[PDB]
Amino acid sequence: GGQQMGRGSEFVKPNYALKFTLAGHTKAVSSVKFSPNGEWLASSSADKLIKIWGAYDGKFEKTISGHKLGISDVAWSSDSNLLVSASDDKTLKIWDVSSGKCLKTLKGHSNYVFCCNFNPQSNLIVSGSFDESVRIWDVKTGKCLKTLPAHSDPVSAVHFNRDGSLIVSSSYDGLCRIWDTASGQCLKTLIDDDNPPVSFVKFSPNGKYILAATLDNTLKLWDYSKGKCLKTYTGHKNEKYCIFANFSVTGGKWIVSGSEDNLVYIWNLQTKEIVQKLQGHTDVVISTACHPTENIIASAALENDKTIKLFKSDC
Repeated sequence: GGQQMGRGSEFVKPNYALKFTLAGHTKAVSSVKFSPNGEWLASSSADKLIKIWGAYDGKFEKTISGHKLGISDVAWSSDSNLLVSASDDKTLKIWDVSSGKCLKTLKGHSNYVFCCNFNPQSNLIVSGSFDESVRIWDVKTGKCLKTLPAHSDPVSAVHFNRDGSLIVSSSYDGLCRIWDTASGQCLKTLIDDDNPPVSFVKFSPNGKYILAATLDNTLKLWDYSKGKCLKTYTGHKNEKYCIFANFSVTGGKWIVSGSEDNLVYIWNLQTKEIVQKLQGHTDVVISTACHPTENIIASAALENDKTIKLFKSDC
């Protein structure tokens, strides 16, 4: 399963190993994200809370509370100063991480908010809801700028591209769609062979590819421009949950994903071979994230487990 890097690194394989277990959520963990400055990890959970943890030492930092119901997702602003969280209470909240205070409550979704992201500039927030819409929000004012009639089933993920000009969304309706941020126009619908639920979607770091999870135990890498599936990653278990997937780019080039058999799966991006399965969790691994500058994976698991874990690799 080795990958070619430079001279003397012809067969690179990651060696992720567990360094810290982060306990404190009292229900299912739903989402973990590293802040872009690499200092912190935020976690959101069904217990209504967000927790901030040190990214390198896993030291508990603070609890941020105020949502009336479970939280499905959380995301950092580009300057690591703010958080947005998506909740079952039908709102998003924008948070000052330093103070722990709720800056804004974004109201307009008429059903659970399931997924969120800031644009790279961080003047906008994108959200996906059980209400089947994608909304675009002004961070400074709290206004809903746009409501996109995006899908015909709950919206599972939303993500901006590298320059903020495009939004990708995914849904149980079997579609992955790409929206023009400025116009709200649907630019592309990507769908393959079959029509399995699309459980996760995100742009690659350069914004030229889209990684999509489908609930038939498959991850795919798509060329966005050409509308074509380029790689298929299989082996893991994913038939039920909206699991987060990642591009790992700090060392070797990997795809990293949680999985319903309690493992983190890591694949060689080029050859599609499985290169690592990470043990330690005792329930579905619902979330994974990849540190922005170090080879660090954060994982998180569902209600039977309740833990976040940090693993580190030499590549």
